[PDB]
Amino acid sequence: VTGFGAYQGRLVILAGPEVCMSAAGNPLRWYRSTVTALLTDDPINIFSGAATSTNFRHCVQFNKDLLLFARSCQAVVPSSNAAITPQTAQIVITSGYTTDTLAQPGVVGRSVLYSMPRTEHFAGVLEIIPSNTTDSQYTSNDITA
Amino acid sequence: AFDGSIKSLLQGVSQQVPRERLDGQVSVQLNRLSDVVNGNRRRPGARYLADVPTTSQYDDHVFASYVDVQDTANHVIINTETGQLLVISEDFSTTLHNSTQQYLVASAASAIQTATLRGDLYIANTEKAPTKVFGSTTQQDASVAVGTFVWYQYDSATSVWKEAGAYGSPTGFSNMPIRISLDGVYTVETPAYEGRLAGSDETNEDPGFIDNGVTGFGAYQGRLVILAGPEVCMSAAGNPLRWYRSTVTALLTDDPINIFSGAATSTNFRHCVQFNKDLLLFARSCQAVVPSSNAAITPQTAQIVITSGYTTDTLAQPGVVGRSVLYSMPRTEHFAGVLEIIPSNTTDSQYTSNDITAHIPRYLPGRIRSIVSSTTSNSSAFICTGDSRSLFIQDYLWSGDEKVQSAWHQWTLPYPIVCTWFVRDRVYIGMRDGTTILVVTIEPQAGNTIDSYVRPFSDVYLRVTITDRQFALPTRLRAAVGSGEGLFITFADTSMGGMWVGYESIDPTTYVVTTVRNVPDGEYFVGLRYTSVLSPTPPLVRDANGIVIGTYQSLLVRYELTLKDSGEFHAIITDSSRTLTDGNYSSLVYSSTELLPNNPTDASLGRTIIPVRAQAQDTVATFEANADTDLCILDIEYVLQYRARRKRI
Amino acid sequence: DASLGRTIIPVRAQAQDTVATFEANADTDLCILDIEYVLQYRARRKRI
Repeated sequence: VTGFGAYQGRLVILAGPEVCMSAAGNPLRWYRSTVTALLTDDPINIFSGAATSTNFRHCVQFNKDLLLFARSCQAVVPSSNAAITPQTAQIVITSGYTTDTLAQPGVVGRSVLYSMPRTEHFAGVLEIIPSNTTDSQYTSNDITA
Repeated sequence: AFDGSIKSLLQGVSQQVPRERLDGQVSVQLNRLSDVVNGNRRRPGARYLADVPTTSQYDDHVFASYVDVQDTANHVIINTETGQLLVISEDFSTTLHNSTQQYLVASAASAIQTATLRGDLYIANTEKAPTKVFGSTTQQDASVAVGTFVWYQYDSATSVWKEAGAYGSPTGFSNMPIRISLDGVYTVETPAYEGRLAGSDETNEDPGFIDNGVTGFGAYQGRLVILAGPEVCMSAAGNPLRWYRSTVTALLTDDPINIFSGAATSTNFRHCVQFNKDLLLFARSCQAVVPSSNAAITPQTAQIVITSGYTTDTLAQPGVVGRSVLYSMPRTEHFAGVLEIIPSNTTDSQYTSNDITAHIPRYLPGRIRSIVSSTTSNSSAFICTGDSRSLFIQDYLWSGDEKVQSAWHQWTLPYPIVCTWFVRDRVYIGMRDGTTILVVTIEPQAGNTIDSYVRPFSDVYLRVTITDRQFALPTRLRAAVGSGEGLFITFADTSMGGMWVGYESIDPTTYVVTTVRNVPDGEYFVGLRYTSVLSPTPPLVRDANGIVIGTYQSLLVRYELTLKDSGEFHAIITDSSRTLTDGNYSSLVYSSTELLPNNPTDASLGRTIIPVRAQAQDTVATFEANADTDLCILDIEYVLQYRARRKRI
Repeated sequence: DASLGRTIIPVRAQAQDTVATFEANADTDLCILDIEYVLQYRARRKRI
């Protein structure tokens, strides 16, 4: 377990390149309850991959989505017009900034801050803001150059 | 007479006529930096780290990358001639794996590709083709019966009726990509891929990559991706070993998928990148994307769509710089270019491409062979096949939704360059000294001190101790000094740190060096020299509306230079047919408290003046410096003599 | 403390080759509303 959080009434446990979610409103259920069919409310797990490697470390909800942070890439879990189900969950990469993973990101109402390394002995900061004229879309800026 | 000032010096080189150059562009830059905040100063020196335990005779038979295990990051090095695989620690202190692999033999280091899906790193060689293999089986023309579509086999061991594909079906593959573990022990093993278990040739066809071979590799949505020219193949969801459809009684969402493509002439996809939530495909004369949706990709919704028609090249893998992606294009038979693609922000997947090298159509020799990204310092690096001893840089900056800086310039190094890669806020460079490989790094955004020592202005420098005005020349510099390279020595400690010292002789048999008189025993650096040429652009006269006038009726009198810190440098001014000015200049005077014995010879602020006396635009100016002192230019001013004799209208 | 006032400081040196600092470590505040200077610069040729 390399992370922890909640989303859509489901506990979330990060396991590196995988994301695990419990049953809807039941934090004690992690295995699928019945095999006679496929139930919407049963737990769900979803996989991810990249060119070198990925290891998600933190999660934040913010603009109706769920954000995932790693060293060399960033991903999001898209929302939809229907509650997440085992047949629609997915992870998609969105950017390629290099960052650090010692400090949990913070939220200041209209933006989210996460740190990056400048050199061996100095640090930086980045900021991410959402678009206002469409669905989930993000852009990041450097505010300590 | 009138005066003036050049606006800035932060837009790199250009090759247009002076009438059209944008503000800030210069004519020549070499071994300089386009740094903001600090100005246009010289680059730092390259530091020596270690030598990789391998050998090579050619400049392009080496591949390098990195992989992460737990909290550690490790380097991956592959030699493509003898087929060797190496894994090293982040500090080059220990070797974690070393073995030979006959599968990794290829002509050049551009055929290797990698991907990671669950817990292993896969390596693919695009120069080799897989083939089907048939194993011994008990099936008979183990009776087989057909229901109804579905085929069944009878297992006489337990009397069950298990499914089976058909008679004569394959049971595996050969020449497939190898796999490496990442659990912490680095095991290498060829995985066992599955043959057909259900379905016949008319309902479970070949994956498609059997015939066209493998021309690419990548991962997407937890599925391995194998490009087979005009086709794209994907494995099962979370199962890299499954390529055929598992069952025929129905159609399962999680089973593999293949999708076809076509065009007016031909298509052959070669590379893939994820970027803005989609998957991008690159080819010579067209580009395509695999659209995302509100539901996970399924066999009943996958498609490929063309989006643009730019002509590009396919030797170098595209790079990502956070907000954009770079891929190369050919300019002409002997020069290259670059293109950039950025996503839209007010809708779903939409892309637009721009050309960002139209103003330098003859600055990049040959074909681009590599692309590197350093988002931690806002720069990028390119390697060209036309010259193996130079590295081309770019510097960019962003503000809101606007791009402000596109500086270009060139560097040079004493040895041929082999490969480059980026790991955790540094860029590494490998060079071929004889048949051995070295490793050096350049960090422009670092201070002036490294662990109580002052960094020198030299390349591939090492630390050494001097006793009785003698020491032994390190091995890795004997070849360079023997071919004209200039040996350079500097102080390493105390107040006099960074100052030049000289030598008197080198013994041909033992390579012992004797220094100049009166140097005390202590620590010292040793390295090589380089030059830092620069050349401004001639001034111009511009009226109220911005039009240019007096190109043949103006005369230049003088230059004024303001320097934040510098020593003596060298300036040459020449005309169409003769030299005008020449000689050394400096900003440190005999009455400045900065000039003391046992202290560096630099001035914190000063000025210099240079006479020209010639036609403004028929001139060339250069400033050189190849010593231990910096050269930082803050501003430039001139005196212009122009006299209009009629009103304007 | 004074509700409003002013202070004057002489420098007499090159403009950019200077460093200025203001310290206060006592029970009184230090609120700076504005800063003004006197500059001596004299051009001797027109500009163009």
